[PDB]
Amino acid sequence: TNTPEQDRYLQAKKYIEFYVVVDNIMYRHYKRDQPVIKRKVYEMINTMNMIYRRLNFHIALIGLEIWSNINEINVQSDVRATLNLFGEWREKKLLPRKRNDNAQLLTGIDFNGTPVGLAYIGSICNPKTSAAVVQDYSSRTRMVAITMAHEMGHNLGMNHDRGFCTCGFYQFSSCSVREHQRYLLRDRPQCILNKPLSTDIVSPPICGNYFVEVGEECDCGSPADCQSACCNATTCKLQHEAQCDSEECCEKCKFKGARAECRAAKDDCDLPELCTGQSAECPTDVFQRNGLPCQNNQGYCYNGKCPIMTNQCIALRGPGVKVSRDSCFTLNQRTRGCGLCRMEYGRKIPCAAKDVKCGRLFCKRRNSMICNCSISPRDPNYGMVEPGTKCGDGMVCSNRQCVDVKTAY
Ligand SMILES: *[C@@H]1O[C@H](CO)[C@@H](O)[C@H](O)[C@H]1NC(C)=O
Ligand SMILES: [Ca+2]
Ligand SMILES: [Ca+2]
Ligand SMILES: [Ca+2]
Ligand SMILES: [Zn+2]
Repeated sequence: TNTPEQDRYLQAKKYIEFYVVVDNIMYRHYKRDQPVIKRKVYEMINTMNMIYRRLNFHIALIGLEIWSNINEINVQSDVRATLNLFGEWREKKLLPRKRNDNAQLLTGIDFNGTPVGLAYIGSICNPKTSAAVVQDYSSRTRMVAITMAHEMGHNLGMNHDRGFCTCGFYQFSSCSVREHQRYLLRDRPQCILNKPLSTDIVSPPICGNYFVEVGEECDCGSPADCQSACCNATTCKLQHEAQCDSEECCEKCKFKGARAECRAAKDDCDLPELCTGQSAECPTDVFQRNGLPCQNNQGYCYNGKCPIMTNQCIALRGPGVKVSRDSCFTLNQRTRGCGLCRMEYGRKIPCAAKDVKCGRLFCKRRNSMICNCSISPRDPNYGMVEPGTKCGDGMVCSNRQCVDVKTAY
């Protein structure tokens, strides 16, 4: 079932730029002693990376903050509300000052009940929900590290089905790995593709974690494991004349020649990246130009996707469904029922007749000539046709208007 390109995507090293926060209670538990706590955090991330090796993820600690003064959220024995408060704090307070793919709260409070942490599921790189929360419940750093690794498994799309698999043979059950993978394949989140700059990492270099840090030139693991002719495993220095070791654009300790491909296209709105002969790094993932016809002329590319009404229906509604006929979209001429184009001022605002395909999305099943739509008292964008969907020949949605593509891109 998995396309060869999917299997191969499954094997690209992936990275998380991780930020950890220590709350006031763990801080006091550790006698206010800030180097002791930083050390224990570094043991912890190291433990994670040892566990996440077989998964192809490397966790790079890019920030560590201790609330040695007061908590900036109300941390509560109720695990849910602390996870809720911490997710909002991440989105509103942490991201504006500090890029990161993920953050965990590590806290000394005693959570009510059995719960030692909690996480949102398959949400990595999400501003809102790429966050977990972990209780520092033991003096044994390995154990808290394991829970930390488990709450991150949740962010990476592993399910609770927990209390084990259906059936089989520190680590993850096979069912937890298929879940995680499916999630990666289904969402392919963007952020875990970039290799963080070695400068950006705040933990001590570890020579042997397979990630090249400041003061190292290569890192192929333990001397017992390493079999590179390029790298000296003990010292993490390149060998005689080598320019590189295990980067995607290295071959036989040298830069590959220009134009060798290094990240395949994942579909027709992706542009392949190609090695430079100039360095050992694969150029950043970028995509085809905005407006390229895509998915058999059914759409036009927008920032690396091919938005199509039928697929947005299926995403909202599950497979088995498809876009409604054009007549359904008339409803968008008014603001009663599903009908919508824009929120302006907290007021509801109709589509002009010419724009009706860039308002609320209308889907259908069988029997149903009923025009179904998706709504949210919560979030007035949910169910709205995605920007950049095709609305006529050579026309796309931009700001909830149907516009000439030559004016959009
Ligand atoms: C690693 O580097 C040192 C330089 O101190 C060298 O003499 C040592 O034997 C090297 N080890 C290997 C296995 O190349
Ligand atoms: Ca990233
Ligand atoms: Ca290293
Ligand atoms: Ca690309
Ligand atoms: Zn668990």
